[PDB]
Amino acid sequence: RPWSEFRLTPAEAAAAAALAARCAQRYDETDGPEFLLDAPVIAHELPRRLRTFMARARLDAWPHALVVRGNPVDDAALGSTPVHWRTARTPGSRPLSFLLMLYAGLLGDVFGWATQQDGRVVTDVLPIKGGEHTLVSSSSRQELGWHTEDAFSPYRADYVGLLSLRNPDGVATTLAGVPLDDLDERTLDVLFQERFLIRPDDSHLQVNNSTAQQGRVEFEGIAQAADRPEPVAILTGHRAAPHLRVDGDFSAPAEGDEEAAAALGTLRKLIDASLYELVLDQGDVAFIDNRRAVHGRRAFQPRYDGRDRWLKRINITRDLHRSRKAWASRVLGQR
Amino acid sequence: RPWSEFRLTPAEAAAAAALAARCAQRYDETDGPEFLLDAPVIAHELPRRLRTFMARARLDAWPHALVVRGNPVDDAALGSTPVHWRTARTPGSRPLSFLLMLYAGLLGDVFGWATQQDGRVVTDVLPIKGGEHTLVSSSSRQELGWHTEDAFSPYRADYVGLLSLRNPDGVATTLAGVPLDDLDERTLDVLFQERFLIRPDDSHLQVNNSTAQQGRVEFEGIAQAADRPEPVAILTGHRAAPHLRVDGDFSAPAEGDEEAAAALGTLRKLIDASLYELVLDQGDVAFIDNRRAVHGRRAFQPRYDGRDRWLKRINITRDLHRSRKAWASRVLGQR
Ligand SMILES: NC(=[NH2+])NCCC[C@H](N)C(=O)O
Ligand SMILES: NC(=[NH2+])NCCC[C@H](N)C(=O)O
Ligand SMILES: [Fe+2]
Ligand SMILES: [Fe+2]
Repeated sequence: RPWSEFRLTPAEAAAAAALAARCAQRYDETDGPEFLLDAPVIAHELPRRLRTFMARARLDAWPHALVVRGNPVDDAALGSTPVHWRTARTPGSRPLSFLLMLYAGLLGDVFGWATQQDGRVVTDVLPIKGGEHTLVSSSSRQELGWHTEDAFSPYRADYVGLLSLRNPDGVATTLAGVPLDDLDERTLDVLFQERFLIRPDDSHLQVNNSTAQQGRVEFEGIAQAADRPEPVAILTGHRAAPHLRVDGDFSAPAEGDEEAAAALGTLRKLIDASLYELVLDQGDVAFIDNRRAVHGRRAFQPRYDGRDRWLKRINITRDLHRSRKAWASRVLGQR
Repeated sequence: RPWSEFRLTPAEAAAAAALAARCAQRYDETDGPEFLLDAPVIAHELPRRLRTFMARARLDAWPHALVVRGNPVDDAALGSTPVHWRTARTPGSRPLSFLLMLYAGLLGDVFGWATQQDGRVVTDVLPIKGGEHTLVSSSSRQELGWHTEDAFSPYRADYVGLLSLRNPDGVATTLAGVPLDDLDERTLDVLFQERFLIRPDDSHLQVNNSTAQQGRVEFEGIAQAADRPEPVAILTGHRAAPHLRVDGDFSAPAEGDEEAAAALGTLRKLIDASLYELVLDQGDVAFIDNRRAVHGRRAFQPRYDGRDRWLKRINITRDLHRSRKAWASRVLGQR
């Protein structure tokens, strides 16, 4: 498989769950300053075989994601799937939010965005009625097209963490790496040049945040990136193992640059044809390598009956200080 | 103080020492592939108050270094200071090398350079007879001028770790941060521009490595950086908290750029005047923030009697994959 996989034993999974439940008893909130600081050290108490997997697999050269299977979830304890992210911090989902945060702390520094879901660090992926055909993660009937998370931003996550609270119909997450087996050298050369434009996705729009949040100055920086994007490369790093920065629904060539456009159009077709599926069943956790892979989610028919697919999500950076200019409480944004 | 300081209790220090001694009993070498992979997880067993300090202090906005005082060292067990780094992996220093590696694993991914001390990850700082007036860390009578470690390279460490095995005369390490209180806006503007040159320091020269190592192809890349340096900036990141890349003895303006030269000359004088001292006594460990601070070492008169000042040293990155293009066994270099 193109990702690295780990399966908890039932005893390991129970121990991790018990640690998260203890955290939920001892801290008021996952995003509070106290748990943000303490979670990386508390995670040292997770099952050792899991800590070994996370410490080693992050350093491997090849995986598109790190996948951990087998966390127990009881639908009766979890409760119904919220109708909106605003009300999605339910008591039934609270221990599992702490659990995701603990796993994330083994990989890096967690953070959020002032412009996304009210600046929350642990965010929610669930279908919002009336928002089926949008470009944000609360879509359903329209596929979420492949993209680098927050491609517009130099401060985008290194890893995107996902914990599947429920997914009864097995809706697939989509992934693709760099199609290096099919990129000719000239096309590769062009993709490494600063000849492309990449704008903020719709999740950072004020209409996708609560009222009283539309006044955050960080939305100004989002407007600047959408109205005046600066040219950037799509590929960076080692030509034999490039890092990837692209959004299928927001990337464009520089104005009038037809050679850049040809390279991007070629890349689109290669990624479309190599896109593959990862199904996060209930209790599965994935950390997607946001430099090696683009990701999306298949179209699906929402239920709106209380048992819709529901993920918790978290952004992770290897170095919080890389985003110093955007520090707005572990919440990023710029004027 | 401009750095963040932690002092082990005697019991904490004994526990950390016992963990390192166990590591030395169970692994053949500090730089072996096995201990390189295992050390970050073994470090989870270090005293919890120290793990809390390392997890929190790395995320603070201000410190130039993280300093840990109080590791016991017995000069009789340690043995005499080696006459050269080649023979400096003595049994008496072996547990303390494991200890430095364990501490380092709390901060990031350790690595070495094919061109420096035979590609070792744990390296040695000690005075080499006849090499008193050099630009490398085995100098003595000539001050080691302030510099960003491996300023020439985009793959330079985020943190430089130092463990003082002995320092009987209290010779000071030197540090300085960005002199932001005195840089006018125009000078700051220029330092943020790609108008400077920075060449590899003498530690990467073949004459400062063993024979049979002069044939490594990685020395080719060092020659390229010294013969054909590309223009770079000295400051990057947030204008209110810039990251720093400069070498007092190897930085230069771009050819004929007199405004760049004025900015660099101004920066030199401000750093000279703000340089301060940190004395690593026997058993003290420091992790210098190589993005916030330049560092050096005061001139001193070497002894050459077996009790000279002696440090173990290690390079740390927050993200090993940033250097993928230079991956040569956790040892970096390029053709
Ligand atoms: N091509 C796209 N749809 N890009 C935007 C992706 C959606 C965004 N990451 C979200 O969480 O809502
Ligand atoms: N200005 C300088 N002396 N630069 C080079 C510093 C010495 C180098 N870091 C070493 O370990 O030997
Ligand atoms: Fe995404
Ligand atoms: Fe140094």
